Amino acid sequence: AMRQCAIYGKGGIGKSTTTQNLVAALAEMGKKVMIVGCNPKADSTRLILHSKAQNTIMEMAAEAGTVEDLELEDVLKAGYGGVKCVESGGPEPGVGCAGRGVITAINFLEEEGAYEDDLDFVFYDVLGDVVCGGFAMPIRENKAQEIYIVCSGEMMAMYAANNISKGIVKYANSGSVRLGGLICNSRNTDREDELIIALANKLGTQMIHFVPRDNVVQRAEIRRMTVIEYDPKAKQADEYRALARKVVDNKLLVIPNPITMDELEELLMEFGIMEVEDESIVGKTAEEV
Amino acid sequence: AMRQCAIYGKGGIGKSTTTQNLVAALAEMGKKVMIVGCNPKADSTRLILHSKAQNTIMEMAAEAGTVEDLELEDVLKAGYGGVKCVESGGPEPGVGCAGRGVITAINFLEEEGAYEDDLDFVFYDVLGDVVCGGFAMPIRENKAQEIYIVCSGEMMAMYAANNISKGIVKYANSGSVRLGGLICNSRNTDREDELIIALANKLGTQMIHFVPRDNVVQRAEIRRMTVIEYDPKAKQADEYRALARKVVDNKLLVIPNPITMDELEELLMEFGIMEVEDESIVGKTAEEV
Ligand code: SF4
Repeated sequence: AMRQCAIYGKGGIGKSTTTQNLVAALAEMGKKVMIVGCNPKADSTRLILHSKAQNTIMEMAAEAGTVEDLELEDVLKAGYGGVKCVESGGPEPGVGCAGRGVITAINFLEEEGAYEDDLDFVFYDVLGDVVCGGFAMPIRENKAQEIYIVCSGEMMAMYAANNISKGIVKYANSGSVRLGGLICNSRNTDREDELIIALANKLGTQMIHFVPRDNVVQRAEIRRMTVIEYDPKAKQADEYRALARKVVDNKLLVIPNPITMDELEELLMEFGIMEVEDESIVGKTAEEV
Repeated sequence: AMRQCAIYGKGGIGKSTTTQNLVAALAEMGKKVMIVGCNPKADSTRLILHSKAQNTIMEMAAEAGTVEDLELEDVLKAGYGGVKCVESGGPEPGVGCAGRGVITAINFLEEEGAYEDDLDFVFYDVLGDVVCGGFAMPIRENKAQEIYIVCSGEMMAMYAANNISKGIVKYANSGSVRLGGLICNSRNTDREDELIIALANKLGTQMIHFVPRDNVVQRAEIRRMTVIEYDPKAKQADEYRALARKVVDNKLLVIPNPITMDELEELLMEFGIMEVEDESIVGKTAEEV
Protein backbone atom coordinates (compact mmCIF):
# COMPACT_ATOMS: atom_id res chain seq x y z
CA ALA A 1 0.00 0.00 0.00
CA MET A 2 2.03 2.85 -1.49
CA ARG A 3 0.75 6.22 -0.31
CA GLN A 4 0.78 9.43 -2.29
CA CYS A 5 1.68 12.50 -0.46
CA ALA A 6 2.51 16.21 -0.89
CA ILE A 7 4.15 18.78 1.44
CA TYR A 8 2.68 22.21 0.65
CA GLY A 9 3.59 25.45 2.38
CA LYS A 10 4.99 28.96 2.07
CA GLY A 11 8.54 29.68 1.03
CA GLY A 12 11.34 30.77 3.30
CA ILE A 13 10.08 29.11 6.45
CA GLY A 14 12.28 26.05 5.84
CA LYS A 15 9.60 23.77 4.39
CA SER A 16 12.03 21.78 2.33
CA THR A 17 14.34 21.16 5.19
CA THR A 18 11.52 19.55 7.10
CA THR A 19 10.32 17.67 4.06
CA GLN A 20 13.72 16.18 3.60
CA ASN A 21 14.33 15.43 7.26
CA LEU A 22 10.91 13.84 7.56
CA VAL A 23 11.65 11.64 4.52
CA ALA A 24 15.11 10.71 5.88
CA ALA A 25 13.48 9.48 9.09
CA LEU A 26 11.11 7.35 7.03
CA ALA A 27 14.02 5.71 5.23
CA GLU A 28 15.39 4.93 8.71
CA MET A 29 11.94 3.29 9.35
CA GLY A 30 12.90 1.13 6.31
CA LYS A 31 10.46 2.80 3.90
CA LYS A 32 11.45 3.40 0.29
CA VAL A 33 10.56 7.00 -0.43
CA MET A 34 10.66 9.24 -3.49
CA ILE A 35 10.76 12.97 -3.33
CA VAL A 36 9.48 14.83 -6.32
CA GLY A 37 10.66 18.42 -6.10
CA CYS A 38 8.36 21.05 -7.67
CA ASN A 39 10.15 24.34 -7.03
CA PRO A 40 11.92 26.54 -9.66
CA LYS A 41 15.05 26.45 -7.67
CA ALA A 42 16.22 22.86 -7.13
CA ASP A 43 16.13 22.94 -3.31
CA SER A 44 13.80 20.01 -2.67
CA THR A 45 16.41 17.18 -2.82
CA ARG A 46 19.78 18.74 -2.03
CA LEU A 47 19.97 17.46 1.59
CA ILE A 48 19.33 13.86 0.54
CA LEU A 49 21.83 13.86 -2.34
CA HIS A 50 24.60 16.11 -0.76
CA SER A 51 24.21 18.25 -3.88
CA LYS A 52 24.60 21.98 -4.54
CA ALA A 53 21.61 21.60 -6.92
CA GLN A 54 20.11 18.44 -8.51
CA ASN A 55 19.63 18.52 -12.26
CA THR A 56 16.09 19.09 -13.28
CA ILE A 57 13.80 17.60 -15.97
CA MET A 58 13.47 21.08 -17.54
CA GLU A 59 17.22 21.71 -17.98
CA MET A 60 17.81 18.20 -19.30
CA ALA A 61 14.82 18.18 -21.68
CA ALA A 62 16.57 21.37 -23.00
CA GLU A 63 19.80 19.40 -23.53
CA ALA A 64 18.18 16.39 -25.20
CA GLY A 65 15.56 18.36 -27.22
CA THR A 66 12.49 16.50 -25.76
CA VAL A 67 11.63 14.44 -22.71
CA GLU A 68 11.73 10.95 -24.40
CA ASP A 69 15.45 11.53 -25.05
CA LEU A 70 15.99 11.19 -21.28
CA GLU A 71 16.54 8.11 -19.25
CA LEU A 72 15.73 7.59 -15.63
CA GLU A 73 19.44 7.15 -14.58
CA ASP A 74 20.14 10.86 -14.53
CA VAL A 75 16.59 12.17 -13.94
CA LEU A 76 15.96 10.11 -10.83
CA LYS A 77 18.82 9.85 -8.34
CA ALA A 78 18.97 8.17 -4.88
CA GLY A 79 20.88 9.12 -1.73
CA TYR A 80 20.67 8.58 2.03
CA GLY A 81 18.41 5.56 2.61
CA GLY A 82 17.77 4.87 -1.11
CA VAL A 83 15.54 7.84 -1.18
CA LYS A 84 14.76 8.47 -4.79
CA CYS A 85 15.08 12.13 -5.88
CA VAL A 86 13.66 13.98 -8.89
CA GLU A 87 13.60 17.72 -9.45
CA SER A 88 10.88 18.93 -11.88
CA GLY A 89 12.33 22.21 -12.71
CA GLY A 90 11.10 25.70 -13.15
CA PRO A 91 9.13 27.30 -16.04
CA GLU A 92 11.18 29.34 -18.56
CA PRO A 93 11.01 32.63 -16.49
CA GLY A 94 8.34 35.07 -17.50
CA VAL A 95 6.79 32.80 -20.07
CA GLY A 96 5.79 29.22 -18.97
CA CYS A 97 3.31 27.97 -16.35
CA ALA A 98 4.91 26.23 -13.39
CA GLY A 99 2.37 23.49 -13.48
CA ARG A 100 3.54 22.10 -16.81
CA GLY A 101 6.98 21.33 -15.39
CA VAL A 102 5.30 19.19 -12.78
CA ILE A 103 3.00 17.30 -15.27
CA THR A 104 5.95 16.77 -17.60
CA ALA A 105 7.67 15.22 -14.60
CA ILE A 106 4.91 12.99 -13.28
CA ASN A 107 4.14 11.81 -16.85
CA PHE A 108 7.77 11.01 -17.35
CA LEU A 109 7.76 8.91 -14.15
CA GLU A 110 4.51 7.07 -14.92
CA GLU A 111 5.80 6.12 -18.41
CA GLU A 112 9.29 4.90 -17.26
CA GLY A 113 7.45 3.12 -14.37
CA ALA A 114 8.95 4.46 -11.19
CA TYR A 115 5.55 4.67 -9.55
CA GLU A 116 4.37 0.96 -9.59
CA ASP A 117 8.05 -0.18 -8.82
CA ASP A 118 8.93 -0.87 -5.11
CA LEU A 119 7.93 2.25 -3.21
CA ASP A 120 6.16 3.01 0.00
CA PHE A 121 5.81 6.79 -0.25
CA VAL A 122 5.89 9.61 -2.80
CA PHE A 123 6.35 13.16 -1.54
CA TYR A 124 5.84 16.22 -3.64
CA ASP A 125 7.55 19.32 -2.29
CA VAL A 126 5.34 22.10 -3.48
CA LEU A 127 5.37 25.78 -3.00
CA GLY A 128 2.48 27.52 -1.46
CA ASP A 129 3.42 31.20 -2.06
CA VAL A 130 0.75 31.27 -4.73
CA VAL A 131 -2.13 28.89 -4.69
CA CYS A 132 -3.02 28.91 -8.38
CA GLY A 133 -3.93 25.96 -10.68
CA GLY A 134 -0.23 25.90 -11.61
CA PHE A 135 0.89 24.75 -8.20
CA ALA A 136 -2.27 22.69 -7.65
CA MET A 137 -1.24 20.20 -10.41
CA PRO A 138 -0.66 17.14 -8.08
CA ILE A 139 -4.02 17.90 -6.48
CA ARG A 140 -5.95 18.23 -9.69
CA GLU A 141 -4.45 15.19 -11.37
CA ASN A 142 -5.07 13.06 -8.25
CA LYS A 143 -1.39 12.33 -7.76
CA ALA A 144 -1.29 13.35 -4.10
CA GLN A 145 -4.06 12.21 -1.78
CA GLU A 146 -2.43 13.13 1.50
CA ILE A 147 -1.60 16.78 1.90
CA TYR A 148 0.30 17.97 4.96
CA ILE A 149 0.73 21.73 5.16
CA VAL A 150 3.79 23.35 6.79
CA CYS A 151 3.27 26.70 8.47
CA SER A 152 4.21 28.96 11.33
CA GLY A 153 2.80 31.56 13.69
CA GLU A 154 2.77 34.38 11.21
CA MET A 155 0.21 35.84 8.86
CA MET A 156 1.38 34.85 5.36
CA ALA A 157 2.16 31.23 6.41
CA MET A 158 -1.27 30.77 7.85
CA TYR A 159 -2.83 32.60 4.93
CA ALA A 160 -1.10 30.15 2.61
CA ALA A 161 -2.29 27.19 4.67
CA ASN A 162 -5.88 28.35 4.42
CA ASN A 163 -5.70 28.90 0.67
CA ILE A 164 -4.18 25.49 0.08
CA SER A 165 -7.15 24.22 2.06
CA LYS A 166 -9.66 26.04 -0.20
CA GLY A 167 -8.07 24.19 -3.11
CA ILE A 168 -8.32 20.80 -1.42
CA VAL A 169 -12.03 21.69 -0.99
CA LYS A 170 -12.71 22.28 -4.70
CA TYR A 171 -11.02 19.04 -5.72
CA ALA A 172 -12.22 16.90 -2.76
CA ASN A 173 -15.65 16.07 -4.14
CA SER A 174 -14.10 14.36 -7.22
CA GLY A 175 -11.15 12.47 -5.71
CA SER A 176 -9.29 11.05 -2.82
CA VAL A 177 -7.39 14.31 -2.07
CA ARG A 178 -7.53 15.12 1.66
CA LEU A 179 -5.71 17.27 4.22
CA GLY A 180 -3.82 15.01 6.63
CA GLY A 181 -2.76 17.86 9.02
CA LEU A 182 -0.58 20.87 9.61
CA ILE A 183 3.12 21.08 10.81
CA CYS A 184 4.42 24.03 12.71
CA ASN A 185 7.96 24.91 11.73
CA SER A 186 8.89 27.08 14.73
CA ARG A 187 10.10 30.57 14.16
CA ASN A 188 10.56 30.94 17.98
CA THR A 189 7.48 33.07 18.18
CA ASP A 190 6.09 32.93 21.69
CA ARG A 191 3.07 30.63 21.60
CA GLU A 192 2.78 29.49 18.08
CA ASP A 193 2.53 25.83 19.21
CA GLU A 194 -0.87 26.75 20.46
CA LEU A 195 -1.76 29.03 17.55
CA ILE A 196 -1.37 26.30 14.92
CA ILE A 197 -3.44 23.81 16.96
CA ALA A 198 -6.15 26.53 17.13
CA LEU A 199 -5.96 26.97 13.37
CA ALA A 200 -5.83 23.17 12.78
CA ASN A 201 -9.11 22.87 14.64
CA LYS A 202 -11.02 25.70 13.08
CA LEU A 203 -9.98 24.01 9.78
CA GLY A 204 -10.96 20.53 11.01
CA THR A 205 -7.58 18.69 11.16
CA GLN A 206 -4.74 18.42 13.75
CA MET A 207 -1.31 19.93 14.18
CA ILE A 208 0.42 16.59 13.55
CA HIS A 209 3.78 17.92 14.78
CA PHE A 210 5.65 20.78 16.26
CA VAL A 211 9.12 21.05 14.80
CA PRO A 212 11.36 23.26 17.00
CA ARG A 213 14.11 25.43 15.80
CA ASP A 214 17.31 23.72 16.87
CA ASN A 215 20.85 24.87 16.12
CA VAL A 216 21.92 21.52 14.69
CA VAL A 217 19.52 21.73 11.71
CA GLN A 218 21.68 24.68 10.48
CA ARG A 219 24.94 22.91 11.17
CA ALA A 220 23.80 19.76 9.27
CA GLU A 221 22.53 22.00 6.51
CA ILE A 222 25.89 23.70 5.75
CA ARG A 223 27.07 20.12 5.14
CA ARG A 224 24.23 19.48 2.58
CA MET A 225 22.68 16.75 4.72
CA THR A 226 19.77 15.98 7.10
CA VAL A 227 19.90 15.97 10.93
CA ILE A 228 18.91 12.26 10.84
CA GLU A 229 22.12 11.73 8.83
CA TYR A 230 24.45 14.18 10.69
CA ASP A 231 23.67 13.48 14.35
CA PRO A 232 21.04 10.77 15.02
CA LYS A 233 21.51 11.25 18.75
CA ALA A 234 20.31 14.84 18.86
CA LYS A 235 17.00 16.02 20.19
CA GLN A 236 16.00 17.19 16.76
CA ALA A 237 16.56 13.79 15.15
CA ASP A 238 13.93 12.34 17.48
CA GLU A 239 11.59 15.20 16.51
CA TYR A 240 11.56 14.09 12.89
CA ARG A 241 11.23 10.40 13.80
CA ALA A 242 8.18 11.23 15.84
CA LEU A 243 6.68 13.20 12.95
CA ALA A 244 7.42 10.36 10.54
CA ARG A 245 5.76 7.99 13.07
CA LYS A 246 2.58 10.01 13.17
CA VAL A 247 2.42 10.29 9.38
CA VAL A 248 2.35 6.44 8.87
CA ASP A 249 0.01 5.94 11.77
CA ASN A 250 -2.27 8.79 10.66
CA LYS A 251 -5.66 8.05 9.48
CA LEU A 252 -7.22 11.55 10.14
CA LEU A 253 -7.59 12.66 6.51
CA VAL A 254 -10.27 15.25 5.95
CA ILE A 255 -12.01 17.72 3.68
CA PRO A 256 -11.22 21.00 5.50
CA ASN A 257 -13.19 24.06 6.47
CA PRO A 258 -11.53 27.26 5.40
CA ILE A 259 -11.88 30.32 7.60
CA THR A 260 -12.18 34.03 6.66
CA MET A 261 -9.68 36.84 6.84
CA ASP A 262 -11.52 38.18 9.86
CA GLU A 263 -11.38 34.84 11.54
CA LEU A 264 -7.66 34.60 10.67
CA GLU A 265 -6.87 37.99 12.28
CA GLU A 266 -8.85 36.73 15.30
CA LEU A 267 -6.40 33.92 15.74
CA LEU A 268 -3.45 36.20 15.28
CA MET A 269 -4.74 38.87 17.71
CA GLU A 270 -5.86 36.32 20.34
CA PHE A 271 -2.43 34.68 20.58
CA GLY A 272 -0.71 38.09 20.39
CA ILE A 273 1.24 38.13 17.10
CA MET A 274 -1.27 40.63 15.67
CA GLU A 275 -1.76 43.92 17.35
CA VAL A 276 -5.21 44.84 18.48
CA GLU A 277 -6.47 47.56 16.21
CA ASP A 278 -7.26 51.24 16.90
CA GLU A 279 -9.30 52.96 14.19
CA SER A 280 -9.49 55.98 16.44
CA ILE A 281 -6.00 56.80 14.93
CA VAL A 282 -6.52 55.39 11.39
CA GLY A 283 -6.13 58.08 8.83
CA LYS A 284 -4.74 60.66 11.36
CA THR A 285 -1.43 62.68 10.95
CA ALA A 286 1.50 62.68 13.43
CA GLU A 287 0.30 65.97 14.58
CA GLU A 288 -3.58 65.21 14.93
CA VAL A 289 -3.33 62.13 17.21
CA ALA B 1 3.58 61.71 -22.12
CA MET B 2 1.96 59.13 -19.82
CA ARG B 3 4.44 56.47 -18.81
CA GLN B 4 3.64 52.86 -18.11
CA CYS B 5 5.42 51.34 -15.24
CA ALA B 6 5.56 48.17 -13.09
CA ILE B 7 7.09 47.50 -9.61
CA TYR B 8 8.12 43.82 -9.50
CA GLY B 9 9.66 42.07 -6.55
CA LYS B 10 9.56 39.30 -3.97
CA GLY B 11 7.02 39.25 -1.27
CA GLY B 12 7.53 39.95 2.39
CA ILE B 13 10.26 42.51 1.92
CA GLY B 14 7.73 45.41 1.95
CA LYS B 15 7.55 45.96 -1.80
CA SER B 16 4.07 47.37 -1.66
CA THR B 17 4.87 49.82 1.08
CA THR B 18 7.60 51.34 -1.09
CA THR B 19 5.39 51.21 -4.19
CA GLN B 20 2.71 53.20 -2.40
CA ASN B 21 5.10 55.65 -0.73
CA LEU B 22 6.87 56.23 -4.03
CA VAL B 23 3.50 56.91 -5.71
CA ALA B 24 2.40 59.24 -2.85
CA ALA B 25 5.54 61.38 -3.37
CA LEU B 26 4.68 61.57 -7.12
CA ALA B 27 1.20 62.91 -6.36
CA GLU B 28 3.04 65.51 -4.21
CA MET B 29 5.08 66.29 -7.39
CA GLY B 30 1.61 67.00 -8.89
CA LYS B 31 1.46 63.82 -11.00
CA LYS B 32 -1.82 61.96 -11.46
CA VAL B 33 -0.95 58.33 -10.79
CA MET B 34 -2.88 55.05 -10.98
CA ILE B 35 -1.87 51.97 -9.07
CA VAL B 36 -3.08 48.70 -10.46
CA GLY B 37 -2.66 46.05 -7.74
CA CYS B 38 -1.93 42.49 -9.00
CA ASN B 39 -1.60 40.44 -5.82
CA PRO B 40 -4.13 37.85 -4.53
CA LYS B 41 -4.35 39.64 -1.27
CA ALA B 42 -5.48 43.27 -1.78
CA ASP B 43 -2.39 44.90 -0.22
CA SER B 44 -1.33 47.08 -3.17
CA THR B 45 -3.60 50.12 -2.48
CA ARG B 46 -4.44 50.02 1.22
CA LEU B 47 -2.02 52.80 2.25
CA ILE B 48 -3.41 55.20 -0.32
CA LEU B 49 -7.08 54.54 0.42
CA HIS B 50 -6.81 54.10 4.30
CA SER B 51 -8.55 50.77 3.69
CA LYS B 52 -8.36 47.40 5.47
CA ALA B 53 -8.64 45.87 1.93
CA GLN B 54 -9.85 47.45 -1.32
CA ASN B 55 -12.48 45.52 -3.23
CA THR B 56 -11.18 43.67 -6.20
CA ILE B 57 -12.41 43.11 -9.75
CA MET B 58 -12.59 39.32 -9.09
CA GLU B 59 -14.87 39.55 -6.00
CA MET B 60 -17.09 42.10 -7.74
CA ALA B 61 -17.34 40.27 -11.07
CA ALA B 62 -18.52 37.42 -8.76
CA GLU B 63 -21.26 39.72 -7.36
CA ALA B 64 -22.42 41.02 -10.70
CA GLY B 65 -22.07 37.74 -12.68
CA THR B 66 -19.63 39.20 -15.35
CA VAL B 67 -17.26 42.15 -15.72
CA GLU B 68 -19.48 44.38 -17.95
CA ASP B 69 -21.95 44.53 -15.05
CA LEU B 70 -19.40 46.68 -13.24
CA GLU B 71 -18.89 50.38 -13.36
CA LEU B 72 -15.74 52.28 -12.75
CA GLU B 73 -17.07 54.08 -9.62
CA ASP B 74 -16.49 51.14 -7.33
CA VAL B 75 -13.71 49.35 -9.28
CA LEU B 76 -11.43 52.37 -9.39
CA LYS B 77 -11.17 54.49 -6.22
CA ALA B 78 -8.94 57.47 -5.49
CA GLY B 79 -7.28 58.61 -2.25
CA TYR B 80 -4.30 60.75 -1.11
CA GLY B 81 -3.30 63.00 -4.08
CA GLY B 82 -6.07 61.74 -6.43
CA VAL B 83 -4.14 58.58 -6.83
CA LYS B 84 -6.40 56.16 -8.65
CA CYS B 85 -6.55 52.66 -7.12
CA VAL B 86 -7.66 49.34 -8.63
CA GLU B 87 -7.15 45.90 -7.19
CA SER B 88 -7.17 43.04 -9.74
CA GLY B 89 -7.81 40.27 -7.37
CA GLY B 90 -6.63 36.77 -7.02
CA PRO B 91 -7.42 33.59 -8.98
CA GLU B 92 -10.04 31.23 -7.41
CA PRO B 93 -7.48 29.32 -5.17
CA GLY B 94 -6.12 26.11 -6.58
CA VAL B 95 -7.88 26.45 -9.93
CA GLY B 96 -7.36 29.74 -11.88
CA CYS B 97 -4.22 31.32 -13.33
CA ALA B 98 -3.25 34.60 -11.65
CA GLY B 99 -2.58 36.22 -14.97
CA ARG B 100 -6.19 36.17 -16.09
CA GLY B 101 -7.25 38.38 -13.17
CA VAL B 102 -4.72 40.97 -14.36
CA ILE B 103 -5.84 40.82 -18.09
CA THR B 104 -9.50 40.99 -17.02
CA ALA B 105 -8.49 44.15 -15.08
CA ILE B 106 -6.43 45.93 -17.77
CA ASN B 107 -9.08 45.10 -20.41
CA PHE B 108 -11.77 46.46 -18.15
CA LEU B 109 -9.73 49.72 -17.76
CA GLU B 110 -9.00 50.07 -21.49
CA GLU B 111 -12.69 49.64 -22.37
CA GLU B 112 -14.02 52.11 -19.69
CA GLY B 113 -11.15 54.42 -20.76
CA ALA B 114 -9.17 55.17 -17.63
CA TYR B 115 -5.91 54.87 -19.54
CA GLU B 116 -6.24 57.68 -22.20
CA ASP B 117 -7.96 59.96 -19.55
CA ASP B 118 -5.68 62.46 -17.67
CA LEU B 119 -2.87 60.41 -16.20
CA ASP B 120 0.84 60.77 -15.91
CA PHE B 121 1.77 57.32 -14.52
CA VAL B 122 0.45 53.81 -14.25
CA PHE B 123 2.04 51.49 -11.69
CA TYR B 124 1.43 47.79 -11.53
CA ASP B 125 2.29 46.24 -8.19
CA VAL B 126 3.39 42.74 -9.21
CA LEU B 127 4.65 39.84 -7.26
CA GLY B 128 7.91 38.31 -8.00
CA ASP B 129 7.85 35.12 -5.87
CA VAL B 130 7.22 33.19 -9.02
CA VAL B 131 8.27 34.43 -12.38
CA CYS B 132 5.87 32.51 -14.58
CA GLY B 133 3.86 33.79 -17.60
CA GLY B 134 0.98 34.33 -15.17
CA PHE B 135 2.74 37.18 -13.40
CA ALA B 136 4.48 38.37 -16.57
CA MET B 137 1.09 39.47 -18.07
CA PRO B 138 1.89 43.30 -18.02
CA ILE B 139 5.21 42.52 -19.70
CA ARG B 140 3.87 40.23 -22.41
CA GLU B 141 0.92 42.44 -23.31
CA ASN B 142 3.17 45.54 -23.49
CA LYS B 143 1.32 47.34 -20.73
CA ALA B 144 4.39 48.18 -18.66
CA GLN B 145 7.50 49.43 -20.42
CA GLU B 146 9.42 50.57 -17.36
CA ILE B 147 10.19 47.89 -14.86
CA TYR B 148 11.81 48.72 -11.54
CA ILE B 149 12.62 45.73 -9.37
CA VAL B 150 12.63 45.98 -5.56
CA CYS B 151 15.10 43.76 -3.72
CA SER B 152 17.37 43.37 -0.76
CA GLY B 153 20.64 41.80 0.28
CA GLU B 154 19.40 38.31 0.59
CA MET B 155 19.37 35.28 -1.72
CA MET B 156 15.71 34.89 -2.75
CA ALA B 157 15.17 38.65 -3.37
CA MET B 158 18.14 38.77 -5.65
CA TYR B 159 17.17 35.48 -7.24
CA ALA B 160 13.75 36.95 -7.94
CA ALA B 161 15.29 40.09 -9.42
CA ASN B 162 17.44 38.08 -11.82
CA ASN B 163 14.51 35.97 -12.90
CA ILE B 164 12.32 38.95 -13.58
CA SER B 165 15.25 40.14 -15.69
CA LYS B 166 15.34 36.93 -17.75
CA GLY B 167 11.67 37.62 -18.49
CA ILE B 168 12.31 41.19 -19.62
CA VAL B 169 14.93 39.65 -21.93
CA LYS B 170 12.55 37.27 -23.72
CA TYR B 171 10.00 40.06 -24.32
CA ALA B 172 12.47 42.92 -25.05
CA ASN B 173 13.12 42.10 -28.70
CA SER B 174 9.38 42.55 -29.48
CA GLY B 175 8.49 45.60 -27.47
CA SER B 176 9.34 48.61 -25.47
CA VAL B 177 9.67 46.69 -22.18
CA ARG B 178 12.87 47.63 -20.36
CA LEU B 179 14.45 47.43 -16.93
CA GLY B 180 14.81 50.97 -15.50
CA GLY B 181 16.71 49.93 -12.32
CA LEU B 182 16.64 48.19 -8.96
CA ILE B 183 15.65 49.52 -5.46
CA CYS B 184 17.10 48.18 -2.29
CA ASN B 185 14.57 47.95 0.47
CA SER B 186 17.00 47.71 3.41
CA ARG B 187 16.68 44.84 5.80
CA ASN B 188 19.54 46.37 7.89
CA THR B 189 21.96 43.82 6.56
CA ASP B 190 25.48 45.18 6.85
CA ARG B 191 26.51 46.30 3.35
CA GLU B 192 23.62 45.58 1.15
CA ASP B 193 23.72 49.18 -0.28
CA GLU B 194 26.85 48.02 -2.02
CA LEU B 195 25.63 44.54 -2.85
CA ILE B 196 22.68 45.79 -4.87
CA ILE B 197 24.82 48.28 -6.81
CA ALA B 198 27.19 45.37 -7.60
CA LEU B 199 24.19 43.30 -8.83
CA ALA B 200 22.67 46.28 -10.74
CA ASN B 201 25.92 46.54 -12.68
CA LYS B 202 26.52 42.91 -13.51
CA LEU B 203 22.90 43.11 -14.85
CA GLY B 204 23.49 46.38 -16.68
CA THR B 205 21.28 48.89 -14.81
CA GLN B 206 21.63 51.05 -11.67
CA MET B 207 20.50 50.87 -8.08
CA ILE B 208 18.17 53.87 -8.59
CA HIS B 209 17.55 54.16 -4.79
CA PHE B 210 18.37 52.95 -1.39
CA VAL B 211 15.34 52.97 0.85
CA PRO B 212 16.42 52.63 4.57
CA ARG B 213 14.46 51.00 7.22
CA ASP B 214 13.04 53.77 9.33
CA ASN B 215 10.75 53.37 12.37
CA VAL B 216 8.19 55.86 11.11
CA VAL B 217 7.25 53.67 8.06
CA GLN B 218 5.82 51.18 10.65
CA ARG B 219 4.08 53.84 12.67
CA ALA B 220 2.43 55.33 9.51
CA GLU B 221 1.54 51.85 8.39
CA ILE B 222 -0.55 50.93 11.52
CA ARG B 223 -2.57 54.03 10.53
CA ARG B 224 -3.17 52.67 6.96
CA MET B 225 -1.28 55.56 5.35
CA THR B 226 2.04 56.54 3.71
CA VAL B 227 4.98 58.35 5.41
CA ILE B 228 4.55 61.18 2.82
CA GLU B 229 1.02 61.56 4.29
CA TYR B 230 1.76 60.92 8.01
CA ASP B 231 4.93 62.98 8.60
CA PRO B 232 6.28 64.89 5.54
CA LYS B 233 9.06 66.31 7.70
CA ALA B 234 10.71 62.98 8.47
CA LYS B 235 13.98 61.75 6.93
CA GLN B 236 12.09 58.89 5.28
CA ALA B 237 9.63 61.19 3.49
CA ASP B 238 12.62 62.79 1.74
CA GLU B 239 13.88 59.35 0.81
CA TYR B 240 10.75 58.63 -1.24
CA ARG B 241 10.71 62.11 -2.83
CA ALA B 242 14.31 61.50 -3.99
CA LEU B 243 13.35 58.14 -5.44
CA ALA B 244 10.28 59.65 -7.17
CA ARG B 245 12.60 62.36 -8.54
CA LYS B 246 14.98 59.87 -10.04
CA VAL B 247 12.18 57.87 -11.63
CA VAL B 248 10.83 60.90 -13.65
CA ASP B 249 14.32 62.02 -14.51
CA ASN B 250 15.47 58.49 -15.39
CA LYS B 251 16.21 57.67 -18.98
CA LEU B 252 18.51 54.60 -18.31
CA LEU B 253 16.11 51.94 -19.60
CA VAL B 254 17.86 48.75 -20.68
CA ILE B 255 17.66 45.17 -21.84
CA PRO B 256 19.47 43.42 -18.95
CA ASN B 257 22.09 40.74 -18.68
CA PRO B 258 21.11 37.94 -16.30
CA ILE B 259 23.83 36.26 -14.30
CA THR B 260 24.14 32.63 -13.20
CA MET B 261 23.57 30.98 -9.87
CA ASP B 262 27.34 30.70 -9.39
CA GLU B 263 27.76 34.37 -10.14
CA LEU B 264 24.91 35.12 -7.72
CA GLU B 265 26.56 33.19 -4.87
CA GLU B 266 29.77 35.13 -5.75
CA LEU B 267 28.04 38.37 -4.95
CA LEU B 268 26.59 36.97 -1.80
CA MET B 269 29.91 35.49 -0.57
CA GLU B 270 31.95 38.57 -1.51
CA PHE B 271 29.85 40.98 0.50
CA GLY B 272 29.58 38.44 3.37
CA ILE B 273 25.87 37.40 3.53
CA MET B 274 26.77 33.97 2.15
CA GLU B 275 29.22 31.80 3.96
CA VAL B 276 32.27 30.63 2.16
CA GLU B 277 31.85 26.94 1.46
CA ASP B 278 33.80 23.93 2.83
CA GLU B 279 33.25 20.69 0.93
CA SER B 280 35.82 19.08 3.10
CA ILE B 281 32.90 18.60 5.56
CA VAL B 282 30.03 18.10 3.10
CA GLY B 283 28.50 14.73 3.62
CA LYS B 284 30.33 14.05 6.92
CA THR B 285 28.68 13.00 10.24
CA ALA B 286 29.01 14.95 13.56
CA GLU B 287 31.37 12.33 14.61
CA GLU B 288 33.64 12.09 11.36
CA VAL B 289 34.54 15.82 11.08
S1 SF4 C 1 -1.49 29.08 -13.38
FE1 SF4 C 1 -0.09 29.86 -11.75
S2 SF4 C 1 2.02 28.93 -12.33
FE2 SF4 C 1 0.62 28.75 -14.08
S3 SF4 C 1 1.15 30.54 -15.45
FE3 SF4 C 1 -0.69 31.07 -14.07
S4 SF4 C 1 -0.02 32.08 -12.18
FE4 SF4 C 1 1.70 30.97 -13.30
